[PDB]
Amino acid sequence: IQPGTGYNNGYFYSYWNDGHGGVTYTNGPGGQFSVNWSNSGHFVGGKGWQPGTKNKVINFSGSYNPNGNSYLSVYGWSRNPLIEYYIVENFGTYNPSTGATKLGEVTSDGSVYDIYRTQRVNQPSIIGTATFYQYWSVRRNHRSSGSVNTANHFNAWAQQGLTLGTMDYQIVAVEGYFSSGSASITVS
Ligand SMILES: O[C@@H]1[C@@H](O)[C@H](O[C@@H]2CO[C@@H](O[C@@H]3CO[C@@H](O)[C@H](O)[C@H]3O)[C@H](O)[C@H]2O)OC[C@H]1O
Repeated sequence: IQPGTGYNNGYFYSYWNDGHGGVTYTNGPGGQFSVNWSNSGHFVGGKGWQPGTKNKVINFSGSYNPNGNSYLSVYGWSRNPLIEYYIVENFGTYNPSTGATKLGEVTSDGSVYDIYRTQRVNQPSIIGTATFYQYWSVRRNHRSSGSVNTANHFNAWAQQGLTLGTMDYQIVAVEGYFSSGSASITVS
């Protein structure tokens, strides 16, 4: 399937890419999706909710085997203000917080997370080309299955001045940046 959003087997999904090639996104039954990629471009895909909420407890399980630059995250957006956010549970060779401004720490679901804010300028977004902040929680202890109590992150962020607008979609996402890998993830 081509990039798009919609509902599949009861779950919202979003699949986006930069058009390069080298990535196959597949919707499985229930909350399952797979991503297989090799010599990809930049892409983000996964399943979840539209809209997300600020208290959702998100469960994910399966396999995540990146070869290079990739993230596995609870991923979503707010509007008014436009914010792209991540709770990064695992990643490949590149830490997305590299060179980023650290805004605190939070402990949640069995690990410490480091909190960051970054800036995107004239980049793709859920409202088209836009300039926006990104908020990050990066898990210290990598894992490919677990539960994320999102409120712990949103609250810690807010305490540190990283506040959100109205919630748009909220998914468990596999993101890749010009790399290879595989993932098979079930969301609930
Ligand atoms: O049809 C439009 C969609 O194409 C559009 O999709 C979003 C475009 O921006 C994506 O965000 C990037 C994902 O990768 C990150 O590293 C970057 O920081 C982001 O720029 C987002 O994932 C897509 O959902 O949404 C609007 C539609 O009109």
